Formats: sequence, C-alpha cells, structure tokens
Amino acid sequence: IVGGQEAPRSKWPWQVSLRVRDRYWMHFCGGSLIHPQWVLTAAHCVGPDVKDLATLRVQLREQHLYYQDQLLPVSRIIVHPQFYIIQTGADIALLELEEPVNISSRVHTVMLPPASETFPPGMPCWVTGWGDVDNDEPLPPPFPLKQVKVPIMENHICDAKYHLGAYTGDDVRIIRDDMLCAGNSQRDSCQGDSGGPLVCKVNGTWLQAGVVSWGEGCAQPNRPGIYTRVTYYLDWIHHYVPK
Amino acid sequence: IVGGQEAPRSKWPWQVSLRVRDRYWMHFCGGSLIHPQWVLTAAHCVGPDVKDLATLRVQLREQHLYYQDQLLPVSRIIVHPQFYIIQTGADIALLELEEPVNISSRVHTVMLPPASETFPPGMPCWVTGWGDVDNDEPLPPPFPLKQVKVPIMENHICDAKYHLGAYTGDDVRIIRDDMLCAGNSQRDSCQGDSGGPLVCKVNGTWLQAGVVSWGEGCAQPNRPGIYTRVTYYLDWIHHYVPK
Amino acid sequence: IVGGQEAPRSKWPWQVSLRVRDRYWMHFCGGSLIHPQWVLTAAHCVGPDVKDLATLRVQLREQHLYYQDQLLPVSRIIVHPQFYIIQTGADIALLELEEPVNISSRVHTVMLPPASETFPPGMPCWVTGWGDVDNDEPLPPPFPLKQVKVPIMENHICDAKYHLGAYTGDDVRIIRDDMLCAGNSQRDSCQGDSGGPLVCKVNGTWLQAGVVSWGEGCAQPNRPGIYTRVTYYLDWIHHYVPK
Amino acid sequence: IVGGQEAPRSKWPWQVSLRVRDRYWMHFCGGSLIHPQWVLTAAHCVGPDVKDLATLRVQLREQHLYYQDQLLPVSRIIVHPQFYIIQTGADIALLELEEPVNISSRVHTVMLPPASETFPPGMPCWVTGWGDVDNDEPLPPPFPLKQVKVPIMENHICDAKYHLGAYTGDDVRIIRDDMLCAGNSQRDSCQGDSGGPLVCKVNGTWLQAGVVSWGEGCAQPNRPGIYTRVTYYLDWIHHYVPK
Ligand SMILES: *[C@@H]1O[C@H](CO[C@@H]2O[C@@H](C)[C@@H](O)[C@@H](O)[C@@H]2O)[C@@H](O[C@@H]2O[C@H](CO)[C@@H](O)[C@H](O)[C@H]2NC(C)=O)[C@H](O[C@@H]2O[C@@H](C)[C@@H](O)[C@@H](O)[C@@H]2O)[C@H]1NC(C)=O
Ligand SMILES: *[C@@H]1O[C@H](CO[C@@H]2O[C@@H](C)[C@@H](O)[C@@H](O)[C@@H]2O)[C@@H](O[C@@H]2O[C@H](CO)[C@@H](O)[C@H](O)[C@H]2NC(C)=O)[C@H](O[C@@H]2O[C@@H](C)[C@@H](O)[C@@H](O)[C@@H]2O)[C@H]1NC(C)=O
Ligand SMILES: *[C@@H]1O[C@H](CO)[C@@H](O)[C@H](O)[C@H]1NC(C)=O
Ligand SMILES: *[C@@H]1O[C@H](CO)[C@@H](O)[C@H](O)[C@H]1NC(C)=O
Repeated sequence: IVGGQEAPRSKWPWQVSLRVRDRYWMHFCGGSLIHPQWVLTAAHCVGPDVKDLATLRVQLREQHLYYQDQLLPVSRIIVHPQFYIIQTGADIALLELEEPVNISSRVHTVMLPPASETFPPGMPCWVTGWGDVDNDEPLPPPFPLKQVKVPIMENHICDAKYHLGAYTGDDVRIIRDDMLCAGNSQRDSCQGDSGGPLVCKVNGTWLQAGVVSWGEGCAQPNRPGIYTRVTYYLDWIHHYVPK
Repeated sequence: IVGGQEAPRSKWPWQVSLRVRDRYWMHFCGGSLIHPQWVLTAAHCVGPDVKDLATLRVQLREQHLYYQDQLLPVSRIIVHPQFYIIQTGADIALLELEEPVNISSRVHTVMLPPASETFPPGMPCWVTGWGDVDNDEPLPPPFPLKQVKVPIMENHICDAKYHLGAYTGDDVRIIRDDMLCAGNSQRDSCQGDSGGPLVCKVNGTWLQAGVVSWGEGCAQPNRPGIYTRVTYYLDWIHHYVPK
Repeated sequence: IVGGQEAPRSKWPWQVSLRVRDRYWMHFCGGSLIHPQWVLTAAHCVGPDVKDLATLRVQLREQHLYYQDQLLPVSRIIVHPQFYIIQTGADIALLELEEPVNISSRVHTVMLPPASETFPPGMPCWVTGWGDVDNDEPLPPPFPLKQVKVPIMENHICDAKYHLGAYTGDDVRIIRDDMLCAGNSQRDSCQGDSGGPLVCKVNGTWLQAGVVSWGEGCAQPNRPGIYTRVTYYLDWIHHYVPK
Repeated sequence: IVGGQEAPRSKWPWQVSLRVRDRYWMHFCGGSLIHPQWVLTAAHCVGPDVKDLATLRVQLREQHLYYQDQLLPVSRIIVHPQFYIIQTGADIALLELEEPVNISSRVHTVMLPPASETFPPGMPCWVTGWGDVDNDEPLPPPFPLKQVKVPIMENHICDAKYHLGAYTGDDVRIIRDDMLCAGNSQRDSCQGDSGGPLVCKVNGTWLQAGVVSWGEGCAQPNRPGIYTRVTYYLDWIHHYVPK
C-alpha cells in the first residue's frame, strides 16, 4: 500500500493474508472473507500452475503479519476459467476453507456489491494490504496492515490515461469492462497487495468493489491501479458461494 | 539460450543486440536486420512506455557482447498498435536505423518468409541470442552469441500443452494464430533473448520464422517457447520496410 | 542461531537486541544486560568507526523482534582499546543506558563469572540470539529469540582444529587466551548473533562465559564458534560497571 | 581501481588475473608476474582454506578481462605461514605455474625492490587492476584494466590516520612494519584489486613496492589503502623464486 497509514484494529475485519510454504509461511497476496468458509482473491495469486494445496494457508485478520498466526488449510481452489498466463482479464479466484470460521466483531465477511453498483468517481473507497509501500520498497517489520483512500477513475478516462505515453492504438482498449480503476500518483496498492480488497462505503455499508489485480508501477503518474470489477463476476461467484 | 552452443563467427549475420544506457550500454534484447536500415524486434522490448531514443543503441553482429562495440543510433521506433501492457499478442516492433548499414558477408539481412509458409513440425530451426542459459542464470562473460536448434510444435498441440497443469478452460485459447511454438525441456530461448530471431532452413534458404516473445519458464516441461509468427505481420512490416 | 529451538518466555531475561536506524530499527547484534544500566556486547558490533549514537537503540528481552518494541537510547559506548579493524582479539564493548532499567523476573541481569572459572569441556552452555539459522539464511518472521546448547572445546584442541585444512603454520596461534570455543557442525551461533551471550550453568548458577565474536562459517566442520572470553576482561569491565 | 583511467596497452606487462571455477573462470584477485614461472599475490586471495588447485587459473596481461583468455593452470600455491584467518599481517602468497611463460615486451616480469628501498612519501606509484571503481560499484563490461597514481603516506602518519574516528588506543598499532600505505579520498585500489601490484618508478625503473591487501572502504577519508610491504618478505620469496 502506497501513501497510506496503519489500519485501526477495528477496521477491515474481512482482510486475509495468503501464505506459501517457503522456509516460513510467507505472505504473497491478500484476499477477503466473503462467507464464513470462502475467501475471494485474484486468479494470478494462485497461478501460473495448479497448486499443491499442502503448500498454501490462509491467515484471517492480523494487525501485524506473522505475529499471531493461526494458519488455516484450504479445501479447494477455484480459478475463473477465462483466466490464463500473461494477460489480466478474469483475474479472480475463490478459496474454500476446510472449516467455516467463527464470525465476530474483529473477524467477519464483507458484502458483495449488488449488480447495479457502478462505483462512480467520487465514491469513498479504501484498498488495504501488507504490500510494498513504494515501488520495490517492502513493508518493514512489524508489518502493520495498511489502508489508503483511493479515488475512483471512470473506465473510459482510465483507458485514455493508459494510452498516454504508450504505443498502443487509441482504438485498442487496454482497460476492459470487467476492470475498475482507482488511485492516483500519491495513493495506490502495489506488489504484495494483489488479491486483497478495494471496498467503498455506500450509504453507510461497506461493499467490495474490486480485487487488487495490476498496474504499471505503483502510484505512477497517469497509471491508476487496476482492479477486477467484482459486480462483473457475481454470477460466477454465486455458482460456488451460497447466499 | 538454453541448451545450445556458442555460434561460429560465420553464422547469423543478421543478429543484433539492443542496448540501453546504464552504467554501460547494456544488452536487454535481441533483434534481426531485415533490411539495411531496419531491425525487427519484439514490441515488449521497447516497452512499456514510448522511449527516449537517446537511451537506445543497436549493435550489429559481434561474436562477444561489449568487446568490439560499434553502437548505432535509432531514428525511429514503430510498435504494432494492437500491442499493449501485460498481454502477449502483436509482440512485434521495427527500429529504423539512422543510416543504412554496409551489407557484407559478416553482416547482412535475413529473408522474411512468404505468407504461405507455416513452418510445420520437423522443420530444422535455430534461435539465437545473448540471453540466459537457464532460468535466472545469465550468460557468463565473455558473452558469446549462442545458438540452439529447437523443435517446432504445431499450434493446437502447443495450446493443449499450455493447458496441462493450468486452471484455464480447455475452450479458452492461450496460443493464438499470430504465435508459433518451438523448444522443449532441453533446448529453448530465455530472458535476454527476446526480440531475437528464430530462423528455419527451408529448402536451402534461411527464413525468419519468429521473434522470441515469451514462455512459462525456459526449457520447462510442457511449456514450449512462444514466438511472434512473422508471416502473420508481413503486411504491417511491408507498410514500413521497403522492397 | 543454528540448530536450536525458539526460547521459552521465562528464559534469558538478560538478552538484548542492538538496533540501527534503517527503514526501521533493524536488529544487527545481540548483547546482555550485566547491570541495570549497562549492556555487554562485541566491539566489532559498534565498529568500524566511532558511531553517531542517534543511529543506535537498545531493545531489552522480547520474545519476537520488532513486535512489542520499547527502544532505549544509548548514553555512551566504550570499546576495549586493544580492539582494531580486521583483527579479532579484545572483541568486547560496553553500552551505558541513559538510566537503569526496572529489574523484574522477565528482564534482569546475567551474572559474570569469577576470574577463576575456565568453563572446561562438558560444561552445559547455551548461546542465544536472533541471528542466521544457517549460513546466509536469516531468521524468518516472526523472529523468535532462539537458543541452542553448544559443546565447549578446549582452546588448544580448538586452535588445532582451525589449523586443519589451513595454510597457517602449526606454531602460529589462531585461537588466543582471551577467546573461548564452543559449537559443532550441528549447533552454533552465526551472523546476527554477534555480541550476544554464551552462558553456562555452573553449580546451579548461570554465568556468562563468552560474547559471540566470530568463526569460519556457521556450524562448519572443524570450525567451532569463537567467543570473547569474559573472565579475561573482568578488570576492564569493572573499570566501568559497578559491583 | 577508484579514480584513474584505463591503462595503455603497453603498460603493466606483469599484471595477471586469478580465476576461480564458478559457471565461468571468474576473476577474484590480481597478481604480478615476478618470474617467468611465478606469480606474486595476497594470501587472503587464496584463503581461507587450502584450495583444490583444479579450481584455479591464472590469466596473463589482457587489456579486457575475459575476452582473449588463455588460462594457465597452477602447479603449487605457497602461502606465508604467518598468515591466518581474520587478521591482515603476512598477506602474501606465491603461485608456481605449471609452465614458464614466454617473455615479451607486452608480457614480462616486474622487478622486486632491494631490501633498502623504503618507498617514502613523494615517490610516484601506481596501483592497477580490474576491481571495483567505487564502493560496491563493479568495473563494467568490457572490463578494461585500470590504473591510478596513488600518494604514499609514511607508516606512522598512516597509523595515526587510522586512529582518527576509531576506538583503538593511540598506543595500539594498527598499521604494521610489514605494511605500506598509499592512496587518498580520490585515488585508491578496492575490492577485486587484491593481490595485484603497487609499483613505483625509482631512478627510471619500476619496482613492486606492495601487494593490494586491505583498507576501510575504498578511497575513504583518512583511510589510505594498505598494502603488504614486499621488501619485508624478500627472504621468504627468495626461498622459492630463483633470483
Ligand atoms: C470458535 O469459537 C468457539 C467459542 O469461543 C468462545 O466464544 C466466542 C464467542 C469467543 O468469545 C471466544 O473468544 C471464546 O473462546 C471456540 O471454542 C472455545 O475455545 C476456547 C479455547 O480457545 C475454550 O476455552 C472454550 O471452552 C471453547 N468453547 C466452546 C464453545 O467449545 C472455538 O475454538 C475451537 O474449539 C475449542 C473447543 C477448542 O478445541 C479450540 O482449540 C478450538 O480452536 C473457535 N474455533 C476456532 C476455529 O477458533
Ligand atoms: C611461446 O612462444 C613461441 C614462439 O612464438 C612466436 O614467436 C614470438 C617471437 C612471437 O612473434 C609470437 O607471436 C610467435 O607465435 C610459440 O611457438 C610458436 O607458436 C605458434 C602458434 O601459437 C606457431 O605457429 C609457431 O610455429 C611456434 N614457433 C615455435 C618457435 O615453436 C609457443 O607456442 C606454443 O608452442 C607451439 C609449438 C604450439 O604448440 C602452440 O600451440 C603453443 O602455444 C609459445 N608458448 C606458449 C605457451 O604460448
Ligand atoms: C442511497 O440512499 C438514498 C436514500 O435512501 C437513495 O436515494 C440512493 O439511491 C441510495 N444509493 C444507492 C447506491 O443505493
Ligand atoms: C638514484 O640515482 C642517484 C644518482 O645516481 C643516486 O644518488 C640515488 O641514491 C639513486 N637511488 C637509488 C635507489 O639507487
């Protein structure tokens, strides 16, 4: 997370950390609890190949990464079938936990947006995670969970921005409809934040607008952060996660 | 180049090295001389942003990188307009040299294939470059140009290979018509070889079949190297490069 | 610490961590509380030059590095005058704290040995720290304080071991009287442990026998860990630290 | 080499490069040809343990490292017996080649100094090598042999300099009689230059005064480069190398 501050302990009860077995259970991506037994994340977090499930764990909300771990094994990994190597469309996946977690004030699910919510410019949104605090600048120990308020940029304007200083034809769409843009050159998500949540407060309720996916650099001029647009994948999510 | 040998001085007179101004004019990609004044390379080599031409130079055929350099300036870069960030299609670009090179037996152009050549399995083809000799293993000093014979894999067979061990739907195409596959778990191109040529000996004549583009790993089982298919872009190339 | 286990919370109340101002107060050496206002460490830890004390902090016994830090500034540093660069004798120093720490069962001083104690082979001794767990292998997050029992090796036996496979003449002493040897190819201290304590249980009382100093590799065959012998410098220590 | 310039091809016909087998024959230190069959270098270059000779090679003078290598195997390694791990005295070693080398104007021996030559301040001296051009800044390809003129600092003055900003007792000698000091904050040898020659022109003749050994940093204020004083070891050298 670039340009943000440490999250208060009572915020983002749905934030999770994905861990891979490598000398220790190392964080590699974020995710969000969307049901007592399901985690939402990015397809590229669990790629490029089908993973041996024994090598992965999920950690529910922690103010400081690694310090009070209670790691949870995963029962199944479901990656959107339209997703493939070196491309950013359909960057979404689900992790079914072996067990349903206890829901509480400190740990609980985030609501998915209704299909009609477009999350227009001006909407108040925050992206959270334990990722880099700047390009190639990792979050220092004790690894506090960070948050940053990011401005939403309308898709067409965002697509135009991505064409500035690029070789791509004006009529070639970089930012697609299953994507959402947020951030500026001072506030953004970054490497290490992938798969985590972009949430917006709509009429007093927190809704998950996006999943951290990609961007050119982090907080780079004319390059807003790109998120998988959750509303676009609600039917797919609903095939697996119960109401 | 993975699994090859150092190239004889008399081979591959069209091979070029692209250089970026660092603490030295460091090699970052390959290319091929297809006209006395034009170099063919990969779009991602001169990406992601429009380049300041002052930071780039071209080095024509030399046996060892950096030793007997004679760097040439670039007057123009043309990247296929369909090309954009974090996607692999249309990975092709042209570099116009400031001056046409003096053609000799040691340095000359490579012939482009006729639109009808498909380069089917069994065709003898070589890929050349100064790239990594293994995953994360750079070419050691004195940086000899290397070559390796790589087996062609038919596109659909190759597409199926890339679905092995992947979450991608069988109906979702990974390998496209503007791509060509070559290489196996013993012989392949790698990071540092991008933009360079894959040439095949077709009934007595060398024809450039592809441009090193991407792959999962280098010489990784079931993941052949992927090249931009030259015949697919002949019309685009001929729009800029004279007869 | 190579070959040990995480230490119980009730153990080693005298252990301290020395911190340097980087992007965070990063751990670089260990030390021991030998008086409520004095920390004992290795001279090379506070070298090569006279330090700007604004760049250093002391952290008393904590179970995990960086988590519940309560950093203390250093009033002054006193390095043994016989110590100099690229030489390993007289590797010992004292850090005076601004004020005395509150002594409790979880944080208290370690007893220094009486001048006559030689700590011969067979003595049960432990070395503790947050250093590397193998050669070039840092302690993984959450950075638990580790401990390992290390076997003592008599000095001359140790001196002979260091001549094995070395060009040094047999009459040239490598291990000196102000040094103590401990550890084997399974258990040892390592980089990051320097300045920390080697304590032995003597007739029911823990006494600090040495200060982690140097060695060839960590847990390397025929290369036991080398420690500054505390009894050798009691007079120098008592010149600053009250009884 | 810090400061200075690339050497004319006609200078330093005695410079050699020591290579270790590591993916390629990698340069790790310099040396000097002091007899058609003997190379003089630093003991620490061939430490810390007795080396398997199959892993070492010597390369005679070449303008650019790695490019026109003609590697030579070593028959014997003789390290001064007073030298030992982590200490800087007696930093001198000899390598006997399997065969005598051909002597020419471009490749020949450097003369050793008479025992009476003290190389006092004011003497014109140059240090040469392929090492770092600044702290942690390696020589870039094509790796030209570099040279720099360095001023001699009298031993006592030098010893006093090394006490400036250090904790060492004024009466504790850092710079010893078997050492020689040369260089300043603008001109110096560095990592990668060890074992190479410091030569001074005396009454029109080049004599090897020192062997690159150590220093605090490279070209660091109040820290001249420290060399093994060749005259101090003439008897030892003469026990093995024919006059
Ligand atoms: C799920 O929550 C159960 C109930 O926890 C208690 O009530 C909650 C509302 C909350 O206030 C919590 O802090 C309370 O502890 C847990 O069971 C309880 O576990 C504690 C020990 O951690 C034990 O002292 C209680 O007797 C026990 N009560 C019950 C209803 O059994 C679950 O813990 C698991 O089940 C326990 C029986 C035990 O096997 C423990 O090791 C298990 O983790 C909570 N489950 C999880 C996944 O944490
Ligand atoms: C040692 O030098 C011999 C003579 O070198 C030649 O004369 C010099 C004055 C100079 O002009 C130099 O450039 C010349 O090459 C070498 O022998 C010569 O080697 C060359 C091939 O390298 C050959 O064509 C010559 O006929 C031959 N002449 C003689 C007098 O033998 C030595 O080379 C080695 O020995 C050779 C016989 C051959 O086996 C070659 O492969 C060897 O390298 C030089 N020795 C070394 C170790 O370099
Ligand atoms: C928010 O609430 C107001 C008042 O109830 C309503 O008019 C508006 O449409 C609501 N917006 C959304 C996105 O539900
Ligand atoms: C250099 O030459 C001069 C004049 O011949 C002589 O006096 C001086 O001592 C010589 N120095 C050496 C080292 O020979």
